[PDB]
Amino acid sequence: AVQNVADVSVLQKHLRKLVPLLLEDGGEAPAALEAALEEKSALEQMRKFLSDPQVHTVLVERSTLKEDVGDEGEEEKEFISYNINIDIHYGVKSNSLAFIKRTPVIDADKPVSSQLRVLTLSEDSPYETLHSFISNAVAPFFKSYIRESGKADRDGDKMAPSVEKKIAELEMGLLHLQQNIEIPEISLPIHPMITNVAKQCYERGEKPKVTDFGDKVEDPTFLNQLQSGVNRWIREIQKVTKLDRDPASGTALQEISFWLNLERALYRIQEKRESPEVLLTLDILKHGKRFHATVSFDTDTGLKQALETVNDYNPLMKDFPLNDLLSATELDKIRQALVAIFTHLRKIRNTKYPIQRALRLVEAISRDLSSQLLKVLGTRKLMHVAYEEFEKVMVACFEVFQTWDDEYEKLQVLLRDIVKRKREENLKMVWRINPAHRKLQARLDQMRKFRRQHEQLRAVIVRVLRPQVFDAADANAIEEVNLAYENVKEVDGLDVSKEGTEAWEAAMKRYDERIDRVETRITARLRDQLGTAKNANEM
Amino acid sequence: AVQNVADVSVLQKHLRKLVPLLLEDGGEAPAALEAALEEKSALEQMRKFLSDPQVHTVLVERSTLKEDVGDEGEEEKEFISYNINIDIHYGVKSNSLAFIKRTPVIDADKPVSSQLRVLTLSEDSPYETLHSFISNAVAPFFKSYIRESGKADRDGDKMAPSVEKKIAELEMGLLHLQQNIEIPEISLPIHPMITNVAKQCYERGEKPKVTDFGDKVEDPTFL
Repeated sequence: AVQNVADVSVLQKHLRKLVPLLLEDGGEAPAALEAALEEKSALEQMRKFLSDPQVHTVLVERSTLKEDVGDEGEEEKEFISYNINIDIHYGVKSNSLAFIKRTPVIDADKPVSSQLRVLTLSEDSPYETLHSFISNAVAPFFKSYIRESGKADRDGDKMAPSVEKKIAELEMGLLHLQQNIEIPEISLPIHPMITNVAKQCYERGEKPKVTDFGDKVEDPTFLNQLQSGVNRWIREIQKVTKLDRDPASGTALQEISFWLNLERALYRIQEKRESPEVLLTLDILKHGKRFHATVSFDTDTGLKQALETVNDYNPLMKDFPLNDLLSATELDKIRQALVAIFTHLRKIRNTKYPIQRALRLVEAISRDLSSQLLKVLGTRKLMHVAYEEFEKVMVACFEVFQTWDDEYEKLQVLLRDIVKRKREENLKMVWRINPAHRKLQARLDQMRKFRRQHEQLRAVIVRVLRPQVFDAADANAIEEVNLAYENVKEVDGLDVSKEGTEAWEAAMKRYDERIDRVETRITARLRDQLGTAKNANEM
Repeated sequence: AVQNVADVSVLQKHLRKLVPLLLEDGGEAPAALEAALEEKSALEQMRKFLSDPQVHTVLVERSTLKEDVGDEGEEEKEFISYNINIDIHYGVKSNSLAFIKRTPVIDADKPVSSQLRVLTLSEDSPYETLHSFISNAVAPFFKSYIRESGKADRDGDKMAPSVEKKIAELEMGLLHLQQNIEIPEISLPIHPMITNVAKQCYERGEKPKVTDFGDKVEDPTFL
């Protein structure tokens, strides 16, 4: 509610105590924060924040500014800059503190932090952070709240279980959170003056020596700064190398993009650390016996095992048929690409790859098929497709699907072969694969039945419905069956929704209502004409 | 990862100097925080949390206990206590602080506070709590980042508008969570002494009366 408006001093001191540890493990309220924190621009801003019972967001940030300096001697100088914002946004190269007012107006007599929550911004990967931390902060908490409050006991409000289901849907739906950000390389996050000195000593083309650095080559502080920069670079490259997109919550296109991205990233970083600056830095830090930095650079590469994992280029041998399928618009070309990609999948046999990941790629290919063939059939215009051409394209797509099912069976055989390989380590043996295209194929093959029955009905209309070939019943029946055919022809088409299939089923049962009316008519005309004898027109 | 592990003392003292600034709005560490320091189970749990990278979540719950009273007409007092939670639970009348490692790897040289994400919660109503916090935490921030980072111009992931709609329906369903106060029936407190006397005099098979309490019926303090 609306209460007394809190003062600047109490919350200012609270946040001043909160920032330094949470920002750089100390600092004790740095004066740079208080410079623009006490500024009238921030002062009236936070006054409006407290007083107005409508705003509940604010963003205080302290940016470690990468101040580019043009003076000869170094490249960049570390800087401190406090930022004040009322809207939350991703601060670049900084972590912010977001505050939400639990009460629309906050006061000092009641605990401010009781009526206001603290949120701290992530800069490394804000989306991954927010998603995973929200999951781990509300997903068990909300379940515990439901269990203790007995929401399952009171069935009058069955909507909290629905929001539990939807938050679960969120947490299992977006896992990538926009992975594959395509960060191939970064700059050199090491000591700047050594780099500039080496640049000046190499632009002359005279092989920058040990002595040209002066006393810095053996200065303990200089070597410590070199070690800190090397550690920062090794940590950044470790972070980018350990990036491995989760199989699920993506697509085969995402997989191939991630594969190419990691390949080019490792190619470029296996040629970047060999630059003369890095070599001379390592040589001159080791000159003062900085063995820890050397062993850190030797052991924390973290890419040699990734390079061995990526030695297999059969992934590309499957990616090429994947691009072929992406460009494929005809069924024959589609299952030609399927045969090719299965043949290449039999060639990943000799190489090494995570088996669960490869299986997930198999389902990814399966429902990517589902999608592209859905697009193809939408192109084919099954909305009002003629009967005979519908059957022809149906036979084509169904033999293509039978080829895909044979590929499915041969992939199961390859899975048995993998199990024969998996005897060497004997890990988990759980398997569950089912593409969603089967339901679409079910809808097609149930269109097949009414198409066949319609074709059977067309000739027999003229045959039996004609009187000995009554006329009024004949005319009524032909009108009804023709209009019913038109209605069931235009009611559903290339539509994929299974609820559309149920509507088609309703149309079919109405169609069969007319069909059974015709049956009653023709059977009545039958029996009244019977009883004569067995021969020919009689029976 | 486990290469360098922050010591128990440093992180424990950081929490000791951090908790009162939030759960008391700039106060000093109470006896509950002293018990938290001396709680061996809490010590082992925080050590496991800092060491094991399998779970990056830890929850400290400053519990409030229904302390028994013997005052002259004043109801039961509230006693501040502490609870340690490796996972997170639905706290009741018990303020909690959630600390989850923003940096999955653990390093003593790396700032532990800057290696951790700080969350907290107060016990008034979980519905509006979650709804308002998720709204004013993700919607402006996520919208600003997707608009300003060029992701809206990037066709690599149509995932973003879909999860925007998912967030919108999240907020809708969570704001709709305002139906029930959820207070059908609560236990009836009078006094432990009378209740246990009645139970012990009834389990033998006799009807409790005024005589069983004896002197307790005319004691002003007990009354």
